[PDB]
Formats: sequence, structure tokens, C-alpha cells
Amino acid sequence: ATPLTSLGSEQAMFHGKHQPGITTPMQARGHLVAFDLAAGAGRKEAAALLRRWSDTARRLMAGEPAGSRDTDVARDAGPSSLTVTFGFGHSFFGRTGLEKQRPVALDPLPDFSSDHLDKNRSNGDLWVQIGADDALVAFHALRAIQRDAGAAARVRWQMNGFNRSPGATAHPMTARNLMGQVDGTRNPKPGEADFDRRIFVPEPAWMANGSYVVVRRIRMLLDDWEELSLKAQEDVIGRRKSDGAPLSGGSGATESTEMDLEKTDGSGELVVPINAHARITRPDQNGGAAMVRRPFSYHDGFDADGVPDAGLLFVCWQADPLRGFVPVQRKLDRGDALSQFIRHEASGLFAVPGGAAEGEYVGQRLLE
Amino acid sequence: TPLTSLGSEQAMFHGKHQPGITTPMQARGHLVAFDLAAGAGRKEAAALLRRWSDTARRLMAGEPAGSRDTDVARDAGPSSLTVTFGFGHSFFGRTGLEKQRPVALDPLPDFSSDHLDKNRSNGDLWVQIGADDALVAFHALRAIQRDAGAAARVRWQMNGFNRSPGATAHPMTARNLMGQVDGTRNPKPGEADFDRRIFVPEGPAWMANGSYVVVRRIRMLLDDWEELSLKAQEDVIGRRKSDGAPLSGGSGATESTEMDLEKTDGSGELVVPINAHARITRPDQNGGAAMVRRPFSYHDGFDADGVPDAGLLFVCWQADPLRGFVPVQRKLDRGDALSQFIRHEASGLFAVPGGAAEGEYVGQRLLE
Ligand code: HEM
Ligand code: HEM
Repeated sequence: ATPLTSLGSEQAMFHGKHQPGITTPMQARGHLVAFDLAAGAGRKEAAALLRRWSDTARRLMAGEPAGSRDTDVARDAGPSSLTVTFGFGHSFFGRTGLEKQRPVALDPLPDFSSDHLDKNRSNGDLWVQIGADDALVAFHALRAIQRDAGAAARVRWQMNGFNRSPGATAHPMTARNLMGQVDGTRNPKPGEADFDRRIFVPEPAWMANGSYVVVRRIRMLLDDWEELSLKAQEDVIGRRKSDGAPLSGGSGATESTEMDLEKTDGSGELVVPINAHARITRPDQNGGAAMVRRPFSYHDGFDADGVPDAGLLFVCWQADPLRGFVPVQRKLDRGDALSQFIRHEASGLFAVPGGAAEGEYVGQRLLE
Repeated sequence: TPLTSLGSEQAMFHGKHQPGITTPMQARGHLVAFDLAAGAGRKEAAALLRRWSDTARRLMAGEPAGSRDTDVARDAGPSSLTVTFGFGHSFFGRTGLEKQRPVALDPLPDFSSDHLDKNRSNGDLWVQIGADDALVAFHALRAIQRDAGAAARVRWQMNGFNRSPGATAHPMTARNLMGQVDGTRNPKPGEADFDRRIFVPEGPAWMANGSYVVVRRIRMLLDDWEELSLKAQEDVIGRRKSDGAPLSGGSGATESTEMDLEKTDGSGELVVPINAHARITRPDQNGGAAMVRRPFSYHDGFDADGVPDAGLLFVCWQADPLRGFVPVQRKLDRGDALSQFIRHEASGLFAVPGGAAEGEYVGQRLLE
């Protein structure tokens, strides 16, 4: 019996080989933020900021207040699986005299033909991912990180997201997105032999045990999507909406049943379409290209014509974007059945170092 | 209490009163207003409320929509979903129902501290959606909005949140983003004068057992608030942040300890300040004016200058605004210590009829 109090009492590790928020389970509430360093903030001011943030992360993740004038917003809650994760944009390095430590992996993402990117709401010197299963715990951490920046950095953009809550379902199971799809079945998992090689930089040296995140604010064209038949929607993905099983499966097939990419109709046509999203994204269709996807859904209102500003805050993790996000998205751009129903409207690519050790701050190897 | 309770708990649709008034607080909220389209009169509004009521009934039972279900809520339990319907002053002129317009919908005063967005205020029709799972809540918002179809457009829509079930080690009163205990003195069904305070009795007959809701989008000036000392913040409310007790209370006092309004300190100054919010808002300071308060917090991001668009979606419930919201806000406008740290930025006043009986729709006695 998992008690209801688990939601609040569950606590994620701040200190680790890897920073939290990568392999951490899905969280109900998410806030992504980018900061740009102030004019005249250099290496010294950035190091001080990262120390402040790391101290704040550490305290909050353990359910402790920030300091004396902590706002009390998270008071009485448990840690609620709070995680805070820090990353560095390509632009950070030129602001701090660290151009020679800028990883080749931060080279800008391609200009994909399907891009519709608000560049103000994209990129940034610094990125912070906050997640928790309690909205006050999450907001408290966002506000404390944002206040820590003070005048030394400014908020460039900031997006809010959500997922299913713990306990929403009778048993824990893969999440859904706002298209109503089972979303998360085929991620690489810790314990798989190639997981570390796929996801983490091995033990420039400041990125040891780090990962590269790609964030994409992807609007779902729900007004078009929701006029489609079940067949049409399922053909876009290649998996069933009911349980996430491959379309190649029978009634007995489940979410775990392997996809049969050769199966055909009586009539000769492939049961899993040739441009289905869950076919064409697989590592075995992309020379081994792989990523961990760990997103939040978003809804930020309606425009004048009733169009919802709703979608997926797509967040993926990889040891090298050129063996993950980039080749896959090159294929998806025009080659994916899903592309017609979505719009990439903001993006970022950030270097996320290893977890801090006792006494350390996140990114200390880089800044020291 | 098992974690699955978050999902399995179910609020009732059918009843003497609509859900979402006395219902416990929920972790996720969507408030939406709609305006009737050209060509939508009384008969089109009745059909709309019939649609909406059927959707609310199904969804509140954890069932899919009756048709074109998106699967977004699939596998989740009801998650304490509630859906609540009301009518604005403007509705009655659009449908030929001017003779049924309650006096209670007469426009709120123009308070000197108002800073209202006219286009995010008011509206013909109001819907309140809340749940403890965000996919359940979004699925209900999207279904209600899609039921509107050609009958009505979305005028405005706001997202809110609260604490999650299980975030605390045992159930406690909510906090808000000012870090205050928020909800202590909310009237409850078993207390002495509750029905007379909150519900139209068995004023136009179609509102029998209904209530009047006042919605205020109140931005919290957190940048100014959070530079105050603890003493200053506690003086603004009249209650302690740590435990919500009256400042007049001793070391043993808790949130429910009765406030002493006459208690002075060693220098003869009142311990609960004369302009403290939790003094001046009490029914006994307002000729018996009272309301149920059942809000959500909001955070919609930052403006270009770093100012959070964050605050309280204040939602209050009363039998008559003239003996609830209106006289209290008249007092608060300039009189309240809190007023300095908030701004009222949107408003709505809606008539929320009684609940639907078995085989009925909400608002039936008005629209048919
Ligand atoms: C809003 C946009 C998107 C939606 C709705 C979506 C939805 C899905 C769904 C339903 C699945 C199948 C179940 C699963 O294995 O998780 C999936 C798998 C996947 N998606 Fe997406 N996706 C989106 C965008 C992206 C993008 C932009 C990328 C990469 C550039 C991506 C990469 C993948 C990968 C790698 C898989 C797993 C492939 C495999 O089976 O091995 N998706 N996606
Ligand atoms: C951002 C805006 C506001 C904040 C932060 C706020 C905060 C609070 C807090 C902390 C309490 C004390 C604990 C409790 O009993 O709930 C309280 C009580 C109350 N507030 Fe507010 N409030 C706000 C706006 C309003 C407005 C606009 C009204 C009515 C016009 C209102 C009416 C009340 C009433 C009636 C009480 C209970 C008084 C009693 O002890 O009988 N508040 N509020």
C-alpha cells in the first residue's frame, strides 16, 4: 500500500553522479526558466550565482526553507519530489571568458524547415528546470531561484507545465499528453547496457557525467487533431490510444509488445505506417540515435479565435545532440506524419553538468 | 489513506447545490468565461447548458465524454473533478431574459483601487473547472470549450493551482503565494448561519438554492511583499505566517484560536492592527457580511521587466453580494493594509443556480 503522504514525503537527491531531473520520475508540475547574465556579470559573478542557486537547490530539495525571509509558500509540505537542474547555453561561454571550454555539443541546432521559433523565448545563457508533485513547492522553488539571480541575471523566458499526478490512476503507468497518446513507453532506462553511453558524457572535463538537454515548446494543433478519426490519429503515431500497444499487435498486445515493422495488411500495406512517429524515431531507424524524453504538457490559454496555446514542453536528454535530437528531428521535420499537427515555437540547447558533490556547487569544475 | 485516493475520490454532480462551492479545495483549476455568439439566443443557450451539463456529469464520474472523447483523461479516476456553471449580467439582455435578471447581478462598484482588464472581466457565462489531476482538469476544460461550438466563444480563461493531496503529512489549511495560511475562517455547512449566508433560499425563483460568485484576479505585488520583514507581513494580515494564529494569540495558539480584537500590547497599541486584513474583513466588522472563499493561486509567467504575473484567483460565494463581497471590498479598498501589496486586475460576478437533479440540466428553470 503506497500512502497518500508519499507524494509530499518523497525526496530526490541533490548530490549525485548526475544532477536530478534527468532520470527522476515524472513530476506533476514543472517550471522551465532561462536567464541571461547582466551587463558586467562575468566569471566571478556567474560563479557566485551558481553557488547561490546550488545552496538554494540543496535546501529546497530537502524541504528546508531558503533562509530567514523564506516566503513560507512551501511551508508544511514535504519535499514533494522537488528537483532543480542547471544548464549552460552556448552564449554563456563568451560572457564569462570560457570560450575554450564551450563544448562542440552546444553548436546551434539546425534551422529546420518546420521551425516557428520565437527567438526571444528561446535559448539563453542559463537554464533551470524545476519540477515537483506539489504546485506550491514548485512555485516556491522557481521564485527562490529567480530571486537568487537578483540583478546579476534576468529572466529571459519562463514556461509552466504539468503532468499526471501521482495516484491519479489505480496503478502507476505511463503518462498521457494532450493529444491523448500514451507518452513515454520507449525511453532508454538506467540499467540498460548502453544507457550511460547514450545519455551521459563519460567520466571538455567540466561536463563529465553531464548531459545535453534540448527543450522545444511544441504547440499541438488540437483544433485540427481532434477532427481526425481514431484510425487517422493512430496512424500518425503507429501505436494505439487505448493502451499504447503497437498497431502491429493483436487484442492481447499491450504497451510492452514489440513493434512489428514488417507486418502488412491483407491488401499488402504496412500496419505501422512508413512515416509513423513511433516508427521513424526509433534508435534502430536512426543509426543508434537516442534520447531520454522527460516532458511536461502546457496550456497557457486561448487566442481570439479560440485556438488553444497548448502542447508539449518537449525535454530530451542525450550525451551528444548529434546522436539524439538533431538527426531524429532532421527526419521528422518533413518526414513525420505528426509534423502536420504540431508547431515548434521555442527551443533551447543546454549543457547540464554532473551533480554537485558534498561541499560543491553545480558547474564548479567549469567556473573554478 | 492510500495514494490512489487522489484519483479515486469523486465529487457529486447531482444535488440541491452545484459542486465547486462547498467542495474541498482542488490542486488544479481553470476558470473560463464565454460570450454568446451572434445567432445564439435563449434556445441556443438552453441547448448549450444541456450539452455542458451532460459533459460535466460524465466527466465528474470518471467517464469519457459522450462522443469525440480525446482520451486525455483516460485511465485516471474522477480525481475530484467538479464543474460549476453561472450566468453574468450581460447574458439576460442577449436571450430575452431581462425580467429574470437578478438584482444581485447589478454591476460591482468601481473601487478606487480597481485596475481591471475589461476584456478579461465579466462575460455572459462562466464555468469553473477543478480537479486534483491536471490531465483530468484539462480534458474537462477542453470538452466544455468544444461543447460551446458555434453557440459561444471563449472571452477569457485563467489557470489556477493549489496544494496537492498528500503534499503535507496530514491535511492542513492551504497557503497562498504570499506564504499565508489562507482559508482558516471559511464558513462550512455544519456551522450556525451557513445556508442563509451562502445560498439563495427555497429574488428570481430560477436561482433557488444557487449562490452568487465574485471572481477577482488579484495580482500579488510579490516584489514589494517579499522585501518586508516577517513582523511587517504579519501586521498586514493580523495572523502569524508559521501557524495562521491570530497575533493576539499566545504560544499555545493555533489558526482556530479565537482572535482578541481589543488586546493591546505593553504600550497600549492593538496587537492585531486596526487595518489588518483578517480584522477588517470579519463578518462582525461588517454588519454580518459574509462569504465562502474558495480560491486558486496563479502564476502565468514573468513580464519583460521580470515582474511575476502571479497572485490569487479569488473566488467567493454568497447569497447576495451586497451582504458579502461588496461591503467588505468597500472597506478594504483603501482601508486594508494588504491593499498596498495587491492589485485587482480582472473581475466577474455570476449567478450560479442550484444543482441539477437526476435527468436535469443546470439552469433549466431559467432557460426552459
Ligand atoms: C508534441 C510533439 C510530440 C508528440 C505528441 C510525441 C508523441 C510521441 C508518442 C506518442 C510516442 C510513442 C510512445 C513512446 O515511446 O513514448 C513517442 C515516441 C518517441 N518520440 Fe515523440 N512526440 C513528439 C515530439 C517528438 C520530437 C520532437 C522528438 C525528437 C526529435 C521525438 C522523439 C520520440 C522518440 C525517440 C520516441 C521513441 C521512439 C522509439 O520507440 O524508440 N518526439 N512520441
Ligand atoms: C490577494 C488577495 C488576498 C489575500 C492574500 C488574502 C489573504 C487572507 C488571509 C491570509 C486570511 C486569513 C486566514 C483566513 O481566515 O482565511 C484572509 C481572510 C479573509 N479574507 Fe482575504 N485575502 C485576499 C483578498 C480578499 C478579498 C478581496 C476579500 C473580500 C472582499 C477577502 C475576504 C476575506 C475574509 C472575509 C476573510 C476571513 C475573515 C474572518 O476571519 O472572518 N480577502 N484573507
